[PDB]
Amino acid sequence: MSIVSQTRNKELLLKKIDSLIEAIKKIIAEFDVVKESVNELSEKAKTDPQAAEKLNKLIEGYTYGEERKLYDSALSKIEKLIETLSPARSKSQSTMNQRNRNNRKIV
Amino acid sequence: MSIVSQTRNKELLLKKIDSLIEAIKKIIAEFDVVKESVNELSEKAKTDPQAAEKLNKLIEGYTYGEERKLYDSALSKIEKLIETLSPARSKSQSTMNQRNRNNRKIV
Repeated sequence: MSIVSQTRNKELLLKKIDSLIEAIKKIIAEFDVVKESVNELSEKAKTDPQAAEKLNKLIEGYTYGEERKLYDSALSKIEKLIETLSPARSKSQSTMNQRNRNNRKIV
Repeated sequence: MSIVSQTRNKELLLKKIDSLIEAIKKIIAEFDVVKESVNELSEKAKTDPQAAEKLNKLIEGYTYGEERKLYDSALSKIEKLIETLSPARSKSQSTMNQRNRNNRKIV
């Protein structure tokens, strides 16, 4: 029944990769919209001292966005996988490429 | 309450992003397995004329695995998203960024 194993495995990874690109493509789209939203919002909040403070801390949080940085680092993870799928600039040498340096003789 | 919006959105993409790289990690694993599987299977089929013919067309299909080629090209779409989110290496301007072989000497 190997034939059913192959079909099940194939469909599994198929859907995983299909949705994979879909999700990522959506992320870039959402980010663009959010950035535009805060822009217009700041313009409206500027007409109020209280609102000004609301956006003051909001933009600050965006700057120190550790979570935002995590998303960027997520794309970096994918890069390593790509390099694994396609070495290209392979530095894998079958030798002791440690590059030691002693010197300075004594007695 | 906007706080519920932000929290729901945060967990939504945060979870889908970490799982995203996890799926890709599994993809490369299965790929390696399939490669070894066809190798072992072909050698086992070499001991029988009937199995040899079955594996003859089987390996043929794997070599011309349009599905395998599809998954490969899928990763290429991901690489595009990377350059789309953060070009850096790319430089697109309204000026002629092509440097033809001209003279341009100090005269």
